[PDB]
Amino acid sequence: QQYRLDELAHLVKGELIGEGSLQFSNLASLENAEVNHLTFVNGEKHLDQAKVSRAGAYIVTAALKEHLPEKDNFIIVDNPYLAFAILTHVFDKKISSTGIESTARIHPSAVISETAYIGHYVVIGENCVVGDNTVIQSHTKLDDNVEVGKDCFIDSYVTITGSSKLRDRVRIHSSTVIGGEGFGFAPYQGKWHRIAQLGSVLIGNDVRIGSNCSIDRGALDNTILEDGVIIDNLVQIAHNVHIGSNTAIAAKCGIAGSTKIGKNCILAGACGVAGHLSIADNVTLTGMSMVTKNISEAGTYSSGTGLFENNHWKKTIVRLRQLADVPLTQITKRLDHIQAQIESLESTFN
Amino acid sequence: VQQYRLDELAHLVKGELIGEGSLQFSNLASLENAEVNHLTFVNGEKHLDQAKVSRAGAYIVTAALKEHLPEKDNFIIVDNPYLAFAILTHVFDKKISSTGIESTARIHPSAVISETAYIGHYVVIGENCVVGDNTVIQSHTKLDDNVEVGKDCFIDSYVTITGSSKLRDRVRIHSSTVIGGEGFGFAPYQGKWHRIAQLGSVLIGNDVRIGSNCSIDRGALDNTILEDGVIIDNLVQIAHNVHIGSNTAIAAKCGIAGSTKIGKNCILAGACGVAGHLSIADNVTLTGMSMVTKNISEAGTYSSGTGLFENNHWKKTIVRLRQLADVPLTQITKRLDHIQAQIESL
Amino acid sequence: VQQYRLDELAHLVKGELIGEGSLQFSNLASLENAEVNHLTFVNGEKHLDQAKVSRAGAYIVTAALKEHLPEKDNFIIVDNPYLAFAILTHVFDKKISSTGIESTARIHPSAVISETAYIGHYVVIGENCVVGDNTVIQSHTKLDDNVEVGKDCFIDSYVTITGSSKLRDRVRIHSSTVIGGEGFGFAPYQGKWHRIAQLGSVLIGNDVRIGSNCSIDRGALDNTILEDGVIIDNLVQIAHNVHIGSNTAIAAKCGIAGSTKIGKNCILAGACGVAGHLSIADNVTLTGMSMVTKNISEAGTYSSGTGLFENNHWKKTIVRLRQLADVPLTQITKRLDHIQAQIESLES
Repeated sequence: QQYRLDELAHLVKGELIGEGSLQFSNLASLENAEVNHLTFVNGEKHLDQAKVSRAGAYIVTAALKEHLPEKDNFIIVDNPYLAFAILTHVFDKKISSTGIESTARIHPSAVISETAYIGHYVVIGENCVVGDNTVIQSHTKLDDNVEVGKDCFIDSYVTITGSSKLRDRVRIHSSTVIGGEGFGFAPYQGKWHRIAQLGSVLIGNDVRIGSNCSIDRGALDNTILEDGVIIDNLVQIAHNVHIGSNTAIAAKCGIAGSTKIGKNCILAGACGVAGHLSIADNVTLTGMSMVTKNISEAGTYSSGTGLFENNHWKKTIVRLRQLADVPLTQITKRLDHIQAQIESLESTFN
Repeated sequence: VQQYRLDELAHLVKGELIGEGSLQFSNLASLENAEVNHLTFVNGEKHLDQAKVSRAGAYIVTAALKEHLPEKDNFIIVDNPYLAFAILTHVFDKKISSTGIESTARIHPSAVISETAYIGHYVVIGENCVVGDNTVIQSHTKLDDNVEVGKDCFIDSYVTITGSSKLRDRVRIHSSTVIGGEGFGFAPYQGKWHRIAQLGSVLIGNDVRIGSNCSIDRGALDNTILEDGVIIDNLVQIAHNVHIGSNTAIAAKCGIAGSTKIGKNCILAGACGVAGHLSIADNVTLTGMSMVTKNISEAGTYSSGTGLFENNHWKKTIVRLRQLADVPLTQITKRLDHIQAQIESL
Repeated sequence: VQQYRLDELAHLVKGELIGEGSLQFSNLASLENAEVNHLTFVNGEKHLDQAKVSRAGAYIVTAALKEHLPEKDNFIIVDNPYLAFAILTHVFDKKISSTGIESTARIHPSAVISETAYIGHYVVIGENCVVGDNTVIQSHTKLDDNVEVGKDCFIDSYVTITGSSKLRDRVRIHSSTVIGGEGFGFAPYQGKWHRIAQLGSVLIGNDVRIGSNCSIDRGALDNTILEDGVIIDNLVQIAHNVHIGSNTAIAAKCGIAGSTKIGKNCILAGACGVAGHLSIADNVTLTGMSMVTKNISEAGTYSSGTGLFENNHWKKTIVRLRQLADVPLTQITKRLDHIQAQIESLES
């Protein structure tokens, strides 16, 4: 199946140039796009690859189009990237399948929409709810009192337990565990007394969660992910974590128990955040940041040493292992003082 | 929900009762959300303000902390509120009394399954496997040949236990974990890597917890060993032949490289990385995201990392780090010594 | 149950046999665990204690070490006992004997499965799928539409293969792993994120090993690529459009961000993070927890980290590190120089 240029321009409220009747199989990169492909050009950094590209038509900005005169077909928009983002869904493989496969094992007390798809070997517990147009891909399981709203996607090998409540348009990818028993252990006798985790999880609308994630239920109360939170693969959300709306959590972040992260935060890959902390709205964290105390104000925060060639690096960590011995500041202040008694004596004897 | 008299609850934790012991409670609950029919706890002076504002009917607290709750009537006095609470959470837990073998379970005729075990839908169990008394093996999970699971164990969905792994009693393993999988055994030669097949196993002791999306690899020949009481959080990597001593806790996202020994009662925070062929002594604590590349022979708390900087301050600091190597760092208390010596005479 | 003759075993390792070449063996085992029906080995003198008292029926050894084992009868003599062990592991490695398709599998009729393939219980296989000769697909796994697997592949349980990923030959994918799933594509607009559907796929080359609990995402456009001979340990993130060159090794807990290219024969230690849109040359080694945010264009060895400190010594060092920016460390020797200057230029 194919889509006409003008039909796509319309979807992104973008100005068409050339022939709109042109049909495309797909969107494609500037390098591998044939004439049956639409492509995008995100600022002048892509110009050269664009110029020599064999794509049929080009999503561009007005300024960029002028610099692309050997080409005939365009969609002109303010944000070429966002326009691209919109159009991908046109060409995304959609699931229209409906109903329940007979390999499935659902409790009779469950409410399952007529417009929902329940895949093969799916197991659904007591008083569960699955809303309109939601997909539950094969093998997945919903424990008792798990609710899932409408237009969700739940991929295979997903464990939803601890009575979790999922709102609408929630997308949960494979091998992810939602609302499993969190890491609650009380120290005694040099042994560890397990704590049975008795709260749940509340995931808001428009949340995406990657694969191989663990979003633990609350010890008491709730693990909450507000609306529009996005979470990449291999992330740990510990018990009673609360993530504010529209926050983005990159792959391999870990957030320890009882921790609050504000709205509109951006955490880069492999960040770690200790337990029982508060992180303000509009906080950004670059790669491999470890956070041990509250961040009380908006901004960008970092930790780490960056990359060094091996020899340089070794020289530097020795210099660090020496650093606590070397009185830095004191040395500088003793200089100032020596500078002072020089300054004076040079003018006093003059 | 079923209720309990406050005196029963105090007795179960061997605590002191203050208030009317015939008052019944329906649940535990947080300081924030607790209601008149709930029991809560306060652990440290840091939760006192919250407690003061709490609607909770009764307070698990400490003799000292009780002094600061004048407006509150009902107490259980204990040395450690956390533990007391820990003990009581199981009384209010949704307790799974189910037994039998689901109809969709494929079980080899040589497997021995206790009549008080539960086996979920779509479980697979190989030749010569033992499932012990009161053990729950949830749906879709598989137990390859020669795997053994002791008594009062819990194994969740999408779990793989292969490598003929043996599990003792009260073992708790969470969803989509792989136990006994082939470890990372590869030989370098002339710019190629050559796979070596791994032929040892996994031994898991009594009272071991392992979280979701964990990977506990089998040993190469000898074993990966987790001693009694080890607790492991989500997304942890335990390589081939790693040995972890009793009661050691491993927080989320740690990685232990192959053939590393970890002592008794160690504590590693989240996202630590410990290299291969290392020894770590009993009673070692590692703070979040710490890296270990050498043996640690003495007990204690260790740490790596810069701490957090605001980005712009951070950048200027790494400018300085990159410079550190070129500065004669230790030679300069010596040069200042020399400079002050030639003012001394002047 | 499965047995091999001593002499067959000596042949495989190009070894020389002392004792009876008709004796059969069930397994390889350690000196301490080994029984009469098991073969073991000795590398170096250290382990002759365990060897002497081992119940093993046969001993892969060197000719020098055999002399320190008088009470034993059956040996395979070789140059490197460990290397010989290594070869034989594959012989004793429990391989799926069965062949064909379990009745519980659900397969779209447009799939093409070899008769020598094993398709396990509760496997789901979508449209236009292919499964090559001798390939094992263990129970509970699914191949989504248009996915292909080559010959001699091992594909364990609870694996997702989607984004119509293409797998060449002798590919091993361990349990609970996700191949070709939707990458992390989000366009920022006025605070919110617009999800970007992910339209390309995954190309996995021959002799690739991928561990358990890994995520290798599909391409946004084009393909995420693992070139032939790449090995990846457990719990690793490979983002969209990542391209990993020939025979590169990626240790546990590594994360590689979107559209990064990694050269041939690179080695990455545990818990490395590589940022997006980067190139890393052939022959670059990264030590534990390395932080890459720029292209690495020369082969060599690179690194991040402070070193491990005792906690209190740690606290003292970071306090010092915190004040480092407010310190003209560069001018200190020229300040000491200058200070000693106007000391010398004072006397007259």
